[PDB]
Amino acid sequence: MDYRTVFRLDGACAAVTGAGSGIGLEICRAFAASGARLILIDREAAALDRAAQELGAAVAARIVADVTDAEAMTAAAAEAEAVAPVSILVNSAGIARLHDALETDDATWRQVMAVNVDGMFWASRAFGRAMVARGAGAIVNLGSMSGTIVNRPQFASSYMASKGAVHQLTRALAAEWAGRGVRVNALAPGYVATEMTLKMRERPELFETWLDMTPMGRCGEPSEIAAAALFLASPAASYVTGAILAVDGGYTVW
Amino acid sequence: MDYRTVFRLDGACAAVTGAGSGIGLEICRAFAASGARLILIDREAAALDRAAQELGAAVAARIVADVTDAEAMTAAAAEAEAVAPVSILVNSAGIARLHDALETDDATWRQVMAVNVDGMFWASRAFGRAMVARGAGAIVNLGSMSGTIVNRPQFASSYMASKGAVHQLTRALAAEWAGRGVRVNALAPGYVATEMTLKMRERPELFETWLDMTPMGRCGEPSEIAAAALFLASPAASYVTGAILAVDGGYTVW
Amino acid sequence: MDYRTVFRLDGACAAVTGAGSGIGLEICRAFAASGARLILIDREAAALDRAAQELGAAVAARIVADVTDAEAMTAAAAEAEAVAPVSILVNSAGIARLHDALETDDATWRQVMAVNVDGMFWASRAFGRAMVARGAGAIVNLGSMSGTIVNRPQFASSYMASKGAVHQLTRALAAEWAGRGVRVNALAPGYVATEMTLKMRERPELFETWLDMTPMGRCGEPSEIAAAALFLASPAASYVTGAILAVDGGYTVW
Amino acid sequence: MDYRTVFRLDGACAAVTGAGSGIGLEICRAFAASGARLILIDREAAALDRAAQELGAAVAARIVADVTDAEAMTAAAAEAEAVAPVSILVNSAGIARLHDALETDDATWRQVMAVNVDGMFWASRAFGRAMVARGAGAIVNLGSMSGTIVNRPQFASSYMASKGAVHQLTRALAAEWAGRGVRVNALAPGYVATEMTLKMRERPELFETWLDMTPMGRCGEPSEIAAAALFLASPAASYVTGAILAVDGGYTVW
Ligand SMILES: NC(=O)c1ccc[n+]([C@@H]2O[C@H](COP(=O)([O-])OP(=O)(O)OC[C@H]3O[C@@H](n4cnc5c(N)ncnc54)[C@H](O)[C@@H]3O)[C@@H](O)[C@H]2O)c1
Ligand SMILES: NC(=O)c1ccc[n+]([C@@H]2O[C@H](COP(=O)([O-])OP(=O)(O)OC[C@H]3O[C@@H](n4cnc5c(N)ncnc54)[C@H](O)[C@@H]3O)[C@@H](O)[C@H]2O)c1
Ligand SMILES: NC(=O)c1ccc[n+]([C@@H]2O[C@H](COP(=O)([O-])OP(=O)(O)OC[C@H]3O[C@@H](n4cnc5c(N)ncnc54)[C@H](O)[C@@H]3O)[C@@H](O)[C@H]2O)c1
Ligand SMILES: NC(=O)c1ccc[n+]([C@@H]2O[C@H](COP(=O)([O-])OP(=O)(O)OC[C@H]3O[C@@H](n4cnc5c(N)ncnc54)[C@H](O)[C@@H]3O)[C@@H](O)[C@H]2O)c1
Ligand SMILES: [Mg+2]
Ligand SMILES: [Mg+2]
Repeated sequence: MDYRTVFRLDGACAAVTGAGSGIGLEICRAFAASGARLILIDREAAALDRAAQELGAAVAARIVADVTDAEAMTAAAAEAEAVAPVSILVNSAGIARLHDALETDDATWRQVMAVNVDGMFWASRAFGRAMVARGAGAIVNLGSMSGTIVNRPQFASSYMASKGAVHQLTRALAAEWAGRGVRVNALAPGYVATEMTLKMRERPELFETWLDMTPMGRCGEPSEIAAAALFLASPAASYVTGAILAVDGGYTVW
Repeated sequence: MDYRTVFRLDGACAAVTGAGSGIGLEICRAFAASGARLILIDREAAALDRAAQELGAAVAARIVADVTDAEAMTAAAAEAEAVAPVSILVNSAGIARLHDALETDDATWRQVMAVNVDGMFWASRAFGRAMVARGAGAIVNLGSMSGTIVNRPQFASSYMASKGAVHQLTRALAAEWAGRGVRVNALAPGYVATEMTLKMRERPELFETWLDMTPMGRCGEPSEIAAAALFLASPAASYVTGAILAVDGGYTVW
Repeated sequence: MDYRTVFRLDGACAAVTGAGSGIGLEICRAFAASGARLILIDREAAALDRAAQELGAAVAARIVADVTDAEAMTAAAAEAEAVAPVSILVNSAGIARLHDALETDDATWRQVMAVNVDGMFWASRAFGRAMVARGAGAIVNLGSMSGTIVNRPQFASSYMASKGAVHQLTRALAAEWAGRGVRVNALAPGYVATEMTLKMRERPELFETWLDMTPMGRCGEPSEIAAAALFLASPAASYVTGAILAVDGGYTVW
Repeated sequence: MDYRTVFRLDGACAAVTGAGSGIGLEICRAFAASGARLILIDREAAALDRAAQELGAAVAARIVADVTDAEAMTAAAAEAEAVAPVSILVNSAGIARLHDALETDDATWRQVMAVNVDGMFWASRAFGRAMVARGAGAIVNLGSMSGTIVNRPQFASSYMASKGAVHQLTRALAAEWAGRGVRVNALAPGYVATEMTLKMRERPELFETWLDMTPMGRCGEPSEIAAAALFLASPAASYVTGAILAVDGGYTVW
């Protein structure tokens, strides 16, 4: 094996949903440093305009699209594939909403499940079709430790349910496409210091518990999550499929 | 503890969704034999009437309702509570649809998720409200080995994803309601001989593999799932919450 | 199915290691109340003096033996079989030792693995032989949440390693004996109030953290564990083999 | 982050047990290519001859030792520390023996556990001591899919139990040493083409099942396991501790 290039993505084109912020943006930085071209996908146009400057020439296309709109995902894949064959997909678009179960508005349950699960399936179906047609591809889904355990003390049962579905969706597609050369894996991060968690990290009644139940005693930085996505997306992970990789500072060990 | 009676349900009233058929109907038989009175809930009115007739005096109410209708679930729990305090809920209503991921109509993905996950949350919120107000209750969710592994050879990614979300919804409500006396657990059955599976069991190209992949070499009967549901719904399981109990003939061992 | 007898053990003889204290003793009480006669196995004679005096006529034999002595297990099964066919085995003999990993003496590691893993294999091979020949049997092993997660704040790496081995021992024998009618399952309890934990529960610096990290906010009672073992040993669990059943007040859900 | 260098091991010294063959030897190749110096540890002096002549100046020391000999592992860590600080430990020494449970002699069970579990503890205690003192290190343990599921059709209950202990030993040391900067993770490979499996791969009555039950339809190459071990040993895995990373071609997805 050539280990000095096994983690690189030279020649590849990767689509990333949720590319305008947070983990998804950091994954774009990791993938551009590793030689990939990028299809940036996000619902928020101004975030894509910022990303595309921090990324420059690695950027092959910039597609404003809602992952919950199935037809917009199938259009996004066809737009991307006219630019370059897309061999990597990262599903990072996702949302998290706090709600107590007995006081849950129906729309909040529905929205969290639509972005985190349904939109991951529309994007994986859209982009996975040409990968299956080529007989090669790699998908990396953003699961969570919340697909394995339940967070404390805050409540958000739609988020835990949505991430249990992401982990099984990952595994389902891994099994169905394994014979067709497309690997599908998920990260299960612990708390990460981004745009999704900053409001809760400013309430000591949550944050002190979150650190106390992490053996490493800190949140992860986005780059620690992006380095693991780069491993799963690269040829170094060529025998890894259907895996749920904990990247959580030990949270799920206790 | 009086082991003589710890598995009984005398004086309890249990609500069962999916009570008209299959596992749900057999759990109603088991619960009535254990002393419970019953709230039967099912979308199919003839199957409900036929269950209500068979169960006789054990039936406290018969409610024709769709679990995907959150308003209908809230109304069903108000109707039930007017008859008797409901201290057990079994969410057995569920559907399975075969589909190849790249040939998936959108409506199939959506409706499997609506029944299997959203309906379970609507019903659990609706009936759990009075359990939490009373400081006591037990919920048994029908998960599946498909929430832990992926079936073979047939494809149904929406079913796998739905059952991952069932297992984590179970756990999320177990965590949220632990301190107010409501236990929430899931069964994860292997193949069971019900109407859900009958067409597929009639296809040797499926069924031979099913039996070859089960260490016990046979498909479970509904009574073998209902006995495990009775365990989890009874006081014998008073320290069991958030558990996913495999009842699969060993399928998930291999 | 007759649900009113499906959890009973009438006519059975159950061998229970660790019968002199704690969970094993309470399992003896539960199985006697369920119609079984008992083979009490413990290396503490004085504890078998007390347990036999309480259990009275349910006792078919009392055997002072060390489960780490393979030859004494093979002889114990032959001594039991001479009195009655043993159709249930409960492996509850076990020890826990607190130790810093880097300063562990070789003897502590070896002691804990010998009792908790090797002894469970020697007893299972010894008692399982005649079960396999009869085509019928049930074995219940005492795993732990410590086979799934790692306890805090106290360290006991040999205990965690031994309970990971218990869980996979259980599943290995469930797979190998499934076609010959012997089911093998494990309980994975959370903290239980027995002599194994009494002086640890008297150290606030441990006990406060144990309760804080259990969603139900209390230790389990030995009867709560014994009811779950009675489920697994009974015909109600006829479709359950290779399962690891958490009985932990929700500890592994967080 | 500089993703260009985050997978490198420049300046590091890694000790590898089982370096003489298979996965351990391929990990030494991958580690040498990534800038590390190596401490080769194996019981086989003729295998060490071959490995050392290939790896050349990458070798800081070669030590003929049995990992089951606790004193030899303590002496190896001292010998290695006198050459360079050891900041990475790979526990790859391991054995597999086929045995039916009821025909198992006691010495087979003991020695599989002694190499696979006890020797991993002795080696991690010995080498881990200097890492914890420095407040930095990474350990990668060779677990297996056999710590999660049970192989078929061949029986080897001691191997399954040993690998369950490996996964929980990994997690216990990750929790105990997380505050001291030492990460501890395990790989859980599917079948890999090495000398451990050569005889079984040459038996169609095993091998056809192994391929049939792997979604990828092939065994893994040692390099595919070494690249994963390099990920976990490197700073790219800086937020990964106590993880069990499946590298199994999808085996554990079904
Ligand atoms: N931050 C964490 O602690 C953490 C922990 C574990 C898992 N995760 C998961 O990682 C993923 C990314 O999290 P993040 O912290 O980067 O979040 P973020 O809020 O910083 O970024 C999410 C991005 O997704 C986009 N997005 C949201 N909904 C969309 C939609 N319907 N269509 C298209 N784009 C959409 C947003 O515009 C945004 O740019 C999510 O799935 C999240 O659940 C985050
Ligand atoms: N049969 C199996 O092999 C198996 C295995 C594992 C898990 N399960 C799960 O167990 C549960 C019961 O399965 P089963 O085999 O008894 O199925 P079944 O088809 O025999 O019974 C399902 C019942 O649910 C009712 N139902 C369906 N959708 C509904 C809705 N929207 N609102 C109200 N009622 C509705 C149906 O009318 C029917 O009476 C399901 O969640 C299923 O996924 C079944
Ligand atoms: N108490 C708990 O919190 C807890 C939690 C989870 C799992 N467990 C497990 O449950 C099992 C029973 O625990 P417990 O709380 O009843 O412990 P206990 O200490 O109260 O009882 C253990 C019994 O096993 C006997 N025993 C110990 N080593 C033996 C050997 N070598 N040979 C024969 N007999 C031996 C002891 O003499 C004693 O009577 C153990 O495997 C333990 O690890 C306990
Ligand atoms: N090959 C596979 O399919 C596979 C699959 C999953 C996990 N594993 C695990 O990966 C590890 C390496 O396996 P492999 O395929 O490279 O095996 P291998 O047999 O090719 O190499 C094992 C090496 O360990 C050495 N060794 C054995 N016992 C020892 C002892 N007591 N002290 C010192 N050295 C000793 C051997 O001499 C040999 O050089 C083992 O833990 C194995 O269980 C292997
Ligand atoms: Mg936990
Ligand atoms: Mg499997």
